[PDB]
Amino acid sequence: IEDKIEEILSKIYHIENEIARIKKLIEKVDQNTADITTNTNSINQNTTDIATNTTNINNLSDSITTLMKQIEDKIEEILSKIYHIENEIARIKKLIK
Amino acid sequence: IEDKIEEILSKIYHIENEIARIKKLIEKVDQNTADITTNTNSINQNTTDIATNTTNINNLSDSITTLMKQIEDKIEEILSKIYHIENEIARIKKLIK
Amino acid sequence: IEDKIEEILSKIYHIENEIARIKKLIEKVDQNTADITTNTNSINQNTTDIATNTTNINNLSDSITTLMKQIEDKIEEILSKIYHIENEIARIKKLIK
Ligand SMILES: [Cl-]
Ligand SMILES: [Cl-]
Ligand SMILES: [Cl-]
Ligand SMILES: [Cl-]
Repeated sequence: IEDKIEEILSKIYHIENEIARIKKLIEKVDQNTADITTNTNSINQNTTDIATNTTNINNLSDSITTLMKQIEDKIEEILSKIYHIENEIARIKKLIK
Repeated sequence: IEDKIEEILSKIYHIENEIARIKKLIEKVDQNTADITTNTNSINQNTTDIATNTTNINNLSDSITTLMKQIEDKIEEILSKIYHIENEIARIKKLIK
Repeated sequence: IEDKIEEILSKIYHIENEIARIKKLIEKVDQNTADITTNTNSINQNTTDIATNTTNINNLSDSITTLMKQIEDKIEEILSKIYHIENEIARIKKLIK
């Protein structure tokens, strides 16, 4: 019995050491949670800025699109009237001679 | 007393089992921390590339802006001359006849 | 001995309260794991959308590049035609007089 007790006390001391080492994790789980929140903030930040960038790419693209469609057709008109002027000038120079 | 001991031994066996299961978190908390760091690497990277993309949507926009302003102008003055040449060909043809 | 036992029982009750307190962390470790996976999902999404935005900025840029090169070309030739038309309108007007 005195030996039962000695043994029993030993088992107990070994255990309270083990619980010593498990209380380290209270400190650690805590900082992890703090970080998951920080990482989460950062993600949301990034999700908005992709949204702002997305919005601008699709705008910049659409406005270029339509504007140049319209330049190409000044230049279209313009090249026609230039031909047709050069016709004229050929025929005026004929008539003088 | 002998009953006091038996009880005590039971409480102890139940405990060392409890502690077996809690030992399992030493792994989990360690995996999780490694991951918060990996997730944090990834974020910072995305953060940079949103920066590079932002920078371009701002540069691309500015260079388009100024180029087309200049072009629409060169077309404006080109179209002016042309109309005015069309005037001078009308009036020349009117003098020949 | 009876005092050894009383002590031993005390150490035990204190301990099981420890283990009460420490089973607190299980729900906290596994709400954190849930979250690391969520944050990890969200990263992967952001990563792709930066990819889609990147792809387009490079596209928008490349298409503008080449188009203006080609317009600036047509205008390079159109402006020649125009000089050379003003030449002949000068010379036509000098022949009429
Ligand atoms: Cl972006
Ligand atoms: Cl954790
Ligand atoms: Cl995270
Ligand atoms: Cl991200």
